[PDB]
Amino acid sequence: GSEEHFVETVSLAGSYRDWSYSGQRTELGVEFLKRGDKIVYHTLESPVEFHLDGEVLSLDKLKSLLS
Repeated sequence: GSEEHFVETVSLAGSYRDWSYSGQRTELGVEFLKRGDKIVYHTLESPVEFHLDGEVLSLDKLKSLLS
């Protein structure tokens, strides 16, 4: 799955652009990309809804936003 493969790829780097991977499941998804105060989440199930701060993002947006 496209979105799933994004989770997958960042795991292999442990990071993306300037951010850091995580992987701590919580109530609110699993902790994704951390950078400073910004914690992206992703859903366990599909389609993988990426979130940040409270904005559910989309896959193409997310990359652009992680810049």
